[PDB]
Amino acid sequence: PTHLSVDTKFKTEGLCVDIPGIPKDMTYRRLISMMGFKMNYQVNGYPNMFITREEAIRHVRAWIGFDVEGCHGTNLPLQLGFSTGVNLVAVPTPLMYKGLPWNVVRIKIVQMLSDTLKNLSDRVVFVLWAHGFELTSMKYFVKIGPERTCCLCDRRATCFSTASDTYACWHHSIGFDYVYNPFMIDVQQWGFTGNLQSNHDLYCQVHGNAHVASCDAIMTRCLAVHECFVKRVDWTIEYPIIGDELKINAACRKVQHMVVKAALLADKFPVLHDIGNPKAIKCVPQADVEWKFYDAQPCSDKAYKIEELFYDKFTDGVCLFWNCNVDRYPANSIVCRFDTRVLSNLNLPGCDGGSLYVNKHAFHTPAFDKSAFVNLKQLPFFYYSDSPCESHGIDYVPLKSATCITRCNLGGAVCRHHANEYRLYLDAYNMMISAGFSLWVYKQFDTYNLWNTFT
Ligand SMILES: Cc1ccsc1C(=O)O
Ligand SMILES: Cc1ccsc1C(=O)O
Ligand SMILES: [Zn+2]
Ligand SMILES: [Zn+2]
Ligand SMILES: [Zn+2]
Repeated sequence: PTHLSVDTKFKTEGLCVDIPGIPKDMTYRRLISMMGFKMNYQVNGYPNMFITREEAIRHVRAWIGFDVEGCHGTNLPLQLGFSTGVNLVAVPTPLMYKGLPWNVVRIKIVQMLSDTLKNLSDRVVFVLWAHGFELTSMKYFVKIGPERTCCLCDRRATCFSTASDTYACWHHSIGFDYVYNPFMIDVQQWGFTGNLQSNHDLYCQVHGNAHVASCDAIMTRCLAVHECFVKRVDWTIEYPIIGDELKINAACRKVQHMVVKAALLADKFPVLHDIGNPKAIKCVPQADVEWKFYDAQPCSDKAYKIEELFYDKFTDGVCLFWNCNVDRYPANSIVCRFDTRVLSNLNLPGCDGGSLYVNKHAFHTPAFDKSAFVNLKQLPFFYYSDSPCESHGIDYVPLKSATCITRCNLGGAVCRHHANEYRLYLDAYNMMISAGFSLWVYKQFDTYNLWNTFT
């Protein structure tokens, strides 16, 4: 129960149009052999090219939808489509490229996967909705063997060069022509009734079938993301650090304490309705306010209807919606909403305009909808501190800022402690906003109300 067994049966019904006469009884072992690969009982870390649905989830940062549409079978040319939007045409002699022989097409393939995956994964997983031509064309750009390391580093090998006879990871594969030891998963194996467009369109309106190979590769990875993260949710799976994860989360916790602390001092609300995560703590532990919690897990499909969340006196005080994505927020709210459109290593394309935000855990977030914040306004940057002006020791330059709400800045000149803490909070703030998060507050929020908290 560790890897997908080669002796597992492979349903070949979806392959019998490109491959007429294919035996109904087939195993992964006979399929791989039929594809043109000799897996000579190698106990060297590569037991099967194909992988389980569970292993594919653990390696979602590696998912690349792959589809091959035979333009005219080694007699006819092939359109090679990928979920990166790329379409390469191979000749046997929405970026649509002209016909070229396999020996140049394979070099282009290694460049695209290396540039796409170098910052997200140690491997590639080809997400397939197999009809025959994609598995048979793999021998033209893929080499398999024992697990290896890069010739320039310690990472596992993902590419191979016939010119130099050496192996490399995604970072050092410049000039490499083969894809070494890739992984793959056929979505049609998961038990679907109907074609890719019928099944995909049941959940996604954002990807259209333009009848190009890349459009199918995109609908495939989309349907695979839906089945594993939108409808099935497993927040037990941990994901490795691949970027600023630790700083982004520490920033979110610092921002949350600051934003909520200031809203309670500015408008002195008597009750705070904490709507969201059931494992949440008071972000402002010393706060005078009556803190009441309401459990709601992160919605991965559609955004929560604010009516189905409330139907008890939510109009009294303020409502804290920290990463709790509702359809239209009440006027009396403090909100942090992840913006799914953000470009980052943590954010992977999602289903129906949503995104798969992978930071320790995979959170498929619904599409960012600007109309959710009609009764709110964008919360502006501000740094508030009521702590004493005590240094306790980096080199200084006098800080001048209107948004340093401190006793020292009220007094006229900001102390070194609040200047250091202001720039540290500005860095945590900018870190969080760039990671894709967006802050919104009730229209009455005015930081001018915080100057009177030191009197
Ligand atoms: C406010 C309240 C009280 C009992 S269930 C509920 C809800 O919001 O679902
Ligand atoms: C392991 C891991 C990955 C992202 S956050 C994190 C942690 O230790 O908090
Ligand atoms: Zn390397
Ligand atoms: Zn889609
Ligand atoms: Zn000060």
